[PDB]
Amino acid sequence: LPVVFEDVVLHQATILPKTGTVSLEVRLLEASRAFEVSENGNLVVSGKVYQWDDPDPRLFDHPESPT
Amino acid sequence: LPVVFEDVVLHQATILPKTGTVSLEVRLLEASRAFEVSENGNLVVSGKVYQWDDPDPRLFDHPESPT
Repeated sequence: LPVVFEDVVLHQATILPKTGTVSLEVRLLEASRAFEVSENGNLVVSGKVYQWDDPDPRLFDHPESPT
Repeated sequence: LPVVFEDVVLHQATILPKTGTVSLEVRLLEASRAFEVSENGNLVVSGKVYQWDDPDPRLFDHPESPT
């Protein structure tokens, strides 16, 4: 599955405890091509995710070097 | 439930069929306080909806008419 993200925003940084676990929930809105990651109801990440219909290997040709 | 809708956008009109039924699906993202209404996989209504924490009657006092 080739995927394209857009307008990703990171709202808060989740910290991994030395003991226990953190539950992250992921909800997709397929119609609007949007997603949302949450932890205990507090938004952590937001943006747009959808499938790349027609890949172009040209996009991965290396850019003109700065130097 | 006193509620608040915000930044609502209607993207297309659903035509109610004379015979049959049309099924609308509504999904909520509580953390983002956003909602989407899709019709067979096509976005219809998008915006934000959330509970009104502190209702206040003053907001409904009738504005003095300019005329």
